[PDB]
Amino acid sequence: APSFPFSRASGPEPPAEFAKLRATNPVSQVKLFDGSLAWLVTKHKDVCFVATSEKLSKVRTRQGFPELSASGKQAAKAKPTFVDMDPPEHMHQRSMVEPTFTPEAVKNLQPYIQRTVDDLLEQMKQKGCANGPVDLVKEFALPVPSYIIYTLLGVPFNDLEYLTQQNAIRTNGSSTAREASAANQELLDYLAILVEQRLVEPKDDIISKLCTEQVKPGNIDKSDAVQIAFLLLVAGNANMVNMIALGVATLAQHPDQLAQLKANPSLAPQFVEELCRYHTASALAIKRTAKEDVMIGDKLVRANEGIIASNQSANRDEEVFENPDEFNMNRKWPPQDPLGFGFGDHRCIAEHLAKAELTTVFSTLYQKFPDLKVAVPLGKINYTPLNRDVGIVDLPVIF
Ligand code: HEM
Repeated sequence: APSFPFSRASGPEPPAEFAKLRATNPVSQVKLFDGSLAWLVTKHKDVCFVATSEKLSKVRTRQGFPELSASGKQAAKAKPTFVDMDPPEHMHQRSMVEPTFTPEAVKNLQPYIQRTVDDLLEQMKQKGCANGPVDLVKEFALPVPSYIIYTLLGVPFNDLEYLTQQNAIRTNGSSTAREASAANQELLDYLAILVEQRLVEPKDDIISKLCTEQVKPGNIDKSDAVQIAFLLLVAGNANMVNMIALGVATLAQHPDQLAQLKANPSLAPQFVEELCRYHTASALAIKRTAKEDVMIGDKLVRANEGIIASNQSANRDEEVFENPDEFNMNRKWPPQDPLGFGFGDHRCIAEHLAKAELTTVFSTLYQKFPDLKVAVPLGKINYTPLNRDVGIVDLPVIF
């Protein structure tokens, strides 16, 4: 059994193993860092099955849960939030914060999302690039999602820049372990003060709704409100930054699709759909243990065995998406959902928000900067390390 996680074939590519597995051994065992085995599921139909089967559990205290690193094993000891819950606990807690993220709520947030993108783009223009390239990640891909989720949580405008930097430090490849852990606990300490403040005087933000609707009636405690707020911050922010940067690189890589998007910004939603299929920035979250025996394809997954369902692989499944390794914004979509945001009851709470942020970015960026260019050769883009989820660390641009 091969070691898992697998490394990407190159900067912008999935691991090479998945295509071969889909063709010749779609449900197979892999070896995790601790020597334990897990079942790896690679076909779209089977990933959806894993995502939805009530015979499977997300609870990390079940033996056989496929932790992929030493750090994950240690994080499993903590009081879980809804990301690691099964029904009925899962929706009992998730429903406390889903209102801000519904399709209708996100449609009403569109003018705010647009303003945030417009202001950061105008910022960038004022900075200018007269003295040379600027980093699109630091100047734009990082602050767009950061400012939005912090604002929705309740952070005031003057604190956004500092906290945006600190949250980046938590996941920056270059941070030492100490630096990332200090940033982590710093964010937590900050959120704990906001919860104290919003309990005494609520405002129009997610933390206030938690305080008023859940903490004060005793449904959860202050510490739970902090952890829920924290989960909303850290679960998706790095994914958003990576998807923005990857989208700019992808357009540069396929000039006539960029030309189409510039000529017709109304194409941004379909560009974003293709982007979230082709670049599956979160490929390791659909994990389970079997509560009881379950058959998947030609395999028996026994009780207390772990399962990893690769949505990245599913998004390249030739049986579902014709010419899956082709980036095509004009893709003819099948009835089966792309799985960039997962599937089933745990499907990304923020899927609609994330797509709206991305659509806003890709319908505005090249109207603002029609001559935006990556300022290094595309082959020299600094991607995340190959043993991680796909992403971009920094992206020099001119405009
Ligand atoms: C493009 C950006 C994003 C991508 C690709 C992404 C992807 C995902 C995926 C693959 C999952 C796993 C879903 C499953 O278990 O089937 C997930 C879960 C989740 N995401 Fe996102 N996400 C993004 C942005 C966000 C944002 C902006 C937030 C918060 C504001 C967020 C919050 C969450 C939460 C809380 C979960 C756990 C849901 C649950 O288990 O019930 N995500 N996301």
